Amino acid sequence: GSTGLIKHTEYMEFLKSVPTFQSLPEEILSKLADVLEETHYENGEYIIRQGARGDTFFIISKGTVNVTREDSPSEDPVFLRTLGKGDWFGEKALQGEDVRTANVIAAEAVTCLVIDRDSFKHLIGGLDDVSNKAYEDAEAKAKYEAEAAF
Repeated sequence: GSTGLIKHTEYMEFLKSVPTFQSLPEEILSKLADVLEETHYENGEYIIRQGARGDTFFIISKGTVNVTREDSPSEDPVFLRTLGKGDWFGEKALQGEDVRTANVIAAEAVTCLVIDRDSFKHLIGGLDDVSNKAYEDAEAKAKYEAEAAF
C-alpha cells in the first residue's frame, strides 16, 4: 500500500536475491534495506574505477553497466560483462580491505542501491554466534568454489 512499505519490501527483495545475503536473518535484511542509498549515474560515468580502494557494494535498480578491465595501456580494455536491473557488483568491498580489479561503467542512465563496508560490518557484527558462523562459512565456501573452478 504505502510508498515506504513498497520501497522497503522492494529493497529487501533485491537484497534477498544476492546469494550470500540470502540466509541472513529477516531482521538483518530489514536493517540492511534501511541502509541502502539510492545513487544515480549518467551514460559513460565510471561508477567504479579499477584500482580504487573501494568500500561500497552496488545493486542495480535501473539501467545497465559494462564491466571492463585494463590489461595493457595499448590494447583495447577487456570487456568482461554487462549487468542490468537486479544484478550487483563490488561485493568484495564489504568483506574487508579491498581493491577494485575492474571498471564498472554506466551504459545509460543508471540507478544503484548502495551500501558501504562500515554500515555493513556493524550490522553483520551484530549477528549472534550461530548466525555469524553460518554467514562466515557461506563466504568461505563461495570463496573456495569460485577459485577451485579455475
